[PDB]
Amino acid sequence: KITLGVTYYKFDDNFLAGMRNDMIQIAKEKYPNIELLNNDSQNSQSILNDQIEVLINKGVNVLVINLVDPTAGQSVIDKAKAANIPIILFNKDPGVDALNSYDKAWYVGTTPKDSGILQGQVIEKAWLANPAYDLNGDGVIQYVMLFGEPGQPDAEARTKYSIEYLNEKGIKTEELHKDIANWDAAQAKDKMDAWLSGPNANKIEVVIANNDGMALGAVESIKAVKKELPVFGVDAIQEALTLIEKGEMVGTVLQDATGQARAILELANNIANGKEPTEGTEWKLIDKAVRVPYVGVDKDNYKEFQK
Ligand SMILES: OC[C@H]1O[C@@H](O)[C@H](O)[C@@H](O)[C@H]1O
Ligand SMILES: [Ca+2]
Ligand code: NA
Repeated sequence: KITLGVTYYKFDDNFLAGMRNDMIQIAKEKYPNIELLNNDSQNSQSILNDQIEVLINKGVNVLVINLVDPTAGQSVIDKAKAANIPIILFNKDPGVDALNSYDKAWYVGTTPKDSGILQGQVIEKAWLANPAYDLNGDGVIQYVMLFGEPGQPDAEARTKYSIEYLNEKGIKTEELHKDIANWDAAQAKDKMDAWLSGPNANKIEVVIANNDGMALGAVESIKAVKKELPVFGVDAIQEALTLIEKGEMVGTVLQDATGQARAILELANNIANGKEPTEGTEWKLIDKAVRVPYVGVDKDNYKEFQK
């Protein structure tokens, strides 16, 4: 058999929970010779470090690692190298220097700039179609920004490029608030409650979140005070598609969890068997990474992605 030691920074992360289910299913359906050892790092890099050691000692064929601390890539790769076991990092990108430090390191993820641009496009379309969104009539989008995880490039890229896209198309924006909620619905709900209970809550026209999980929390907060505000996320998790169906979210951006899970399995299968990681697959490694594209989602196409 081939054994993959797979770690997830925490099990309640919505997007990664979907990917974990996908990987389990694909492995069962297509790879009878692969065994998955799944690990929950409890949002602790120290727990992850110990888990990596356990998996090394158990002699897994490939380490498949999701960083807890998004800056800890070099240390994790160093452990794999010292153990002489190949490593595929996923979802939290350790950067090129770290990947280049080990001949048996690879990465599967995305180019989050592209998701920021798509989110901007989704917002632009909805904004233009709904003049009522512009509550103060100034032509400017007064927004709040729910930022994900500091140091995880998906967060800064979605924050930067969504707004830059809008401005590039001649749509003025004004940031009323921006705060960190770490991909988490409950944290986002708390932040949104603070914003909606503030003296100037009325100024908010658009809610932008770096992921769907935080958008879910924002929606709970908005519903409680009986307001109607357009909310945008990223991932197209099923819960968000349902909110779009219900008219409680306006848009998101599909992040392809199934494709990422498939890439991890296909690359790991090759790596474990002395084959070039992309052999017999659709994937291209650019600077040792697979970058799986995103898709913009709104009321007009969300049905295509429901399961
Ligand atoms: O690093 C974990 C995060 O990764 C992002 O790509 C995703 O949009 C978030 O929902 C969360 O899963
Ligand atoms: Ca306005
Ligand atoms: Na992990």
